[PDB]
Amino acid sequence: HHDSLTSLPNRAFFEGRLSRALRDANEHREQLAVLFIDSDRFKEINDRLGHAAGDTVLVNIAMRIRGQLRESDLVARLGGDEFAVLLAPLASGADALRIADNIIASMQAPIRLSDGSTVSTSLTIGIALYPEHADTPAALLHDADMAMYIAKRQARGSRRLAELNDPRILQE
Ligand SMILES: [Mg+2]
Repeated sequence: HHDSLTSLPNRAFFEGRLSRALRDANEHREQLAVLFIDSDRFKEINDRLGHAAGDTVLVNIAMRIRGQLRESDLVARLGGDEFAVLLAPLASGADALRIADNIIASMQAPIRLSDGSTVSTSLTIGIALYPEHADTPAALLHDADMAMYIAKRQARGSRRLAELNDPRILQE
């Protein structure tokens, strides 16, 4: 199924694909990346400007994310302003960073609202590499999830790689 707003698959889909892609990427001794994406200032937008505005921003974000992928990559909508992105196959971690950087830069452009006004926001992106960080869907997902949290907390609108001491940084 694909959500009616943005036409994007849901987590259930995303996990299976990631599973299949992980089994695959293991076999050919190759790399893949998971990106966890959360919009910045979302609640503020809906409060100050209302559902319709929010939805518009979601649709835009969705369009801009897919704008930066290759036919082989996958965007799912987790829920809310939050999306999951599968980057397979991958030449290098560098590549993942670079794509993230482009998704981030994509947001420098303002978003046209239904009344012709304009909002600017950011995304925050946590990135988790295979096989450097984890080797199971659940784990990889979790790691990206956490990296994103840490990123929102450290500086909004940025991308951050999962580190191995991430649970210690979460604890402190
Ligand atoms: Mg948000």
